[PDB]
Amino acid sequence: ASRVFIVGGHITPFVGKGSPLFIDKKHPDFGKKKNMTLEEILATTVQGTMEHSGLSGREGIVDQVVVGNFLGELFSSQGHLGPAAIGSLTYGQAGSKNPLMYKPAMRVEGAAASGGLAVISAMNALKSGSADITLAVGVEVQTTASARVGGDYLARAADYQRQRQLDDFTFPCLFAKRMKYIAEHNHFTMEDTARVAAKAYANGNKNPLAHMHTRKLTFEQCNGEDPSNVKFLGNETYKEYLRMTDCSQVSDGGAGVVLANEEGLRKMGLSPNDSRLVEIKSIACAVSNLYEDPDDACCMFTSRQAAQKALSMANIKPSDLNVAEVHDCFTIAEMLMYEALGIAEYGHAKDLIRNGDTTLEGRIPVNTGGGLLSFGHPVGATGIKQIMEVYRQMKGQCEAYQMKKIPALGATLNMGGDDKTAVSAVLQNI
Amino acid sequence: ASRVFIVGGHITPFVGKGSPLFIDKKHPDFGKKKNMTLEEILATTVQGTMEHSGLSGREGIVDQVVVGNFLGELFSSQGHLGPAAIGSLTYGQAGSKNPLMYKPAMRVEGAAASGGLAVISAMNALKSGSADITLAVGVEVQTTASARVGGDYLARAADYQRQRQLDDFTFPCLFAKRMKYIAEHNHFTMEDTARVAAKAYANGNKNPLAHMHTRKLTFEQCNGEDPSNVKFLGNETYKEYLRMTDCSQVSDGGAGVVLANEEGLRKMGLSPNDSRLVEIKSIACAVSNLYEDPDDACCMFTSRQAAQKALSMANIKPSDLNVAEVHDCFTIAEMLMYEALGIAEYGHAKDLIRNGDTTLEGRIPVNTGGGLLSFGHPVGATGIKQIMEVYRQMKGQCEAYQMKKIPALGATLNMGGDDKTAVSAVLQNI
Ligand SMILES: CC(=O)CC(=O)SCCNC(=O)CCNC(=O)[C@H](O)C(C)(C)COP(=O)(O)OP(=O)(O)OC[C@H]1O[C@@H](n2cnc3c(N)ncnc32)[C@H](O)[C@@H]1OP(=O)(O)O
Ligand SMILES: CC(=O)CC(=O)SCCNC(=O)CCNC(=O)[C@H](O)C(C)(C)COP(=O)(O)OP(=O)(O)OC[C@H]1O[C@@H](n2cnc3c(N)ncnc32)[C@H](O)[C@@H]1OP(=O)(O)O
Repeated sequence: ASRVFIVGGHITPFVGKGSPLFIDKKHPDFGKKKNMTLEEILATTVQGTMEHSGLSGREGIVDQVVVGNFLGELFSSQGHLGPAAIGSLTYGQAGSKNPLMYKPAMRVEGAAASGGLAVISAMNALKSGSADITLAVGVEVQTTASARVGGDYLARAADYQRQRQLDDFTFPCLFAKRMKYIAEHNHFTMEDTARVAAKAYANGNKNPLAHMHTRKLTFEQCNGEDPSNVKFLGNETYKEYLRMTDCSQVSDGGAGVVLANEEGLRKMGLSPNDSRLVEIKSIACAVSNLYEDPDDACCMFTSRQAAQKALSMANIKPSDLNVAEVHDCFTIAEMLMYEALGIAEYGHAKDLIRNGDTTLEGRIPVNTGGGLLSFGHPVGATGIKQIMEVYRQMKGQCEAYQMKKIPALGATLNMGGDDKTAVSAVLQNI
Repeated sequence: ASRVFIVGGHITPFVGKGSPLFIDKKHPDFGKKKNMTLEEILATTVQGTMEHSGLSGREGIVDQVVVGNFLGELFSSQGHLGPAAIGSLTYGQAGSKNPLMYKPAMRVEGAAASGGLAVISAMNALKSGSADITLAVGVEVQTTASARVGGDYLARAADYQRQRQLDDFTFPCLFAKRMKYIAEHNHFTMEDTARVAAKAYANGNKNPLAHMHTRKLTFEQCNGEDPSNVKFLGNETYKEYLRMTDCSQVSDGGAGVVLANEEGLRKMGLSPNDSRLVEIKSIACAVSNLYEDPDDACCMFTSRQAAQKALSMANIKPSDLNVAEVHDCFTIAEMLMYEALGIAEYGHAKDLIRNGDTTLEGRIPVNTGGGLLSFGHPVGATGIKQIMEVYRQMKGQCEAYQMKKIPALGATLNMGGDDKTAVSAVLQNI
């Protein structure tokens, strides 16, 4: 087994409605300057990743590139992101010399798990001998359509034939449906989900890259007492179980990471104990059946399978973790992710949230920079953002949201669709 | 280096307008039954692949699944094909036991090179120790939109912002644009491309899986002598250089392959010298810049890079090949692929086609079952179909289009976009 190391990476600001970085009718530059395109975000991500990893001027030592992206063919009319990434180093300098020419590249997809699947592909390439240094980048632009057209696009992650009819906001409806069953079993409550949102927004207020950085929300606002916090679904069966503040943001952004094996480190002139490295101890993927849903909506079975495989392969227990990043696409999902990861037992996520165990001051901080709720959710980027967030904490780089006790062990859990794809990784600080 | 073996596979009939298998006004079942959906095609492909590979009843020994698909999100409103593949063994049998539950799965994409990229991802998993048996499947449904809407969807493979404006049929226009430069340099002629189509259709007439199986074309109906073979492009600059018979078909279908390492063969009860096997000696991927095109339209630089890497890794020369499958998305591309692969020198593909060298009776038969022109082109399936076509000839399984001499060595060359992604493999018979 060849060891795999994160050498460095980059996360863009995540932007959309409500960010002062987003150009809309309220913005000074409206009509004069535009928001970044998918191509521009990909170029900023690739370049920033190479720069932060020490590869500027020697990008030719990267052996291959993997791009995670979910819906570029719909939001930007652009597939084939492999060769877009090959062109990203020199984007806008037509005819410049391009050290990535002719290298392997491809795009991987598994809905919001696309970024995590990109890291898996990159790692297989490292362990198979076909690469010693790999670039994995995840990007998404979703702000180019209305929220309602965007909802139909996102519904590509569901069993579209079977489930699109639930609601124009198909995904929010699928999680409202879970939350209804959850509330009926008293597994946890809408108050508890309001506590998740309060935590996410307080964390994002410490994070200048966060979509909702400037938005301050109290527990009371998240719990439905602000009348701007609407129960917005059309489906009358499920609409009482999802507020706006329960939902991840519609964001644009990118995240990238450079991965290396022991031979890659040697080429870069680095030792395996270099203080800039994090080891990926394990990574695992589990996928369930798109066409059939388990009866027990209180459990994310697929996410749990992936987390168990990863922790087992790394030979650690959930109680060994010092930090985690989980797929909080709704407040509802974070709670379930506590239990999928195993930092709470089944029915005890509510204990963790009521006691502050996952806050920055808690014994197991989760989603320290705002998660999908506040940091934002450019779908393809998210799995790589999670990895880089853990890396940033382990390297002391998080500024106002830096954990005081540098974490030795971390985990990520990245989910696609209604718990149909899951990717989980265990990271160990060097 | 772990060796990789093709254990078996399956190709569906490829269907669309002009096939008696396509349900349209001419078909007995018109109005009563519908053409297969993407889900149904994926289920038929996964089940057929398992069946032909000897895995029926033991599908649990498959460690992972990779799906090639380009445009399901547009043509079928469905992404996230990983969990669709997990549900494909038991499709339509709700509640049945599913030995693939929780295995890794993902979708990979690189336009028409998606099927080839799927094979590469599967092979990296086999060589990395995370898998011993893998399933790679490629599927596409494009008959759900008109050929013109479909053209806009296919333009996702181009630099959409830069190139969509050429023509509604963006890809046919990019290849017409090549052909104009090609014709001006006398590199080869429209007569030569007509000879490619005559070959493809005669091959497809021997192949019951072919989209154009029942369509017989004389050379005169390929060479523009028949005015009903229309020059259909809107762009006046390029419209003279492309006839309908020059174009790959808009098809629906699937192809699958089971791949194994030495450990996988052991699990299956097979020896590495078993007569059902074909070794994949090498596979390689090269990707160029989406945003910039080379000046020399007479050369497919990216395709040539991938073929050279694969031949070199296998330690063979082009003159050692007994059979090949190349990416004939237009008659124009087949000609250029002869020279990318190296079975002709630059400017000499025309010699091969004028002398019959790539016919079934020739010294190096290419696209023996009709290629993308007659077999058809469900884009995600194509890379895997190519592999399976070489396999089928090596195993004597091609019936009316079986070669005169069993091939010992074969190659494939699969391309995405306008020579932006290329995947090439070398196969050796056992
Ligand atoms: C599935 C996995 O794998 C895990 C995942 O990743 S799932 C992916 C999760 N992501 C998503 O689904 C995106 C979720 N988030 C969202 O869609 C948005 O954040 C929202 C939650 C939709 C945000 O809303 P917004 O940005 O303010 O946009 P907006 O245009 O106002 O849309 C809200 C809708 O609610 C209603 N609404 C909003 N404000 C309202 C008010 N004050 N009064 C009444 N109704 C209101 C409206 O009907 C509106 O749509 P219409 O104008 O078409 O009616
Ligand atoms: C992107 C990647 O990476 C993938 C690749 O490998 S590259 C992409 C390769 N694939 C393609 O580009 C698809 C190419 N093929 C096609 O679009 C179609 O097969 C084809 C247009 C060549 C033939 O299509 P068809 O469906 O048999 O005929 P039909 O669909 O009835 O009409 C096709 C068009 O031909 C023309 N046509 C047909 N009959 C005609 C007639 N009697 N008179 C004039 N024009 C006629 C029309 O222009 C028609 O389109 P519109 O009606 O929209 O104007």
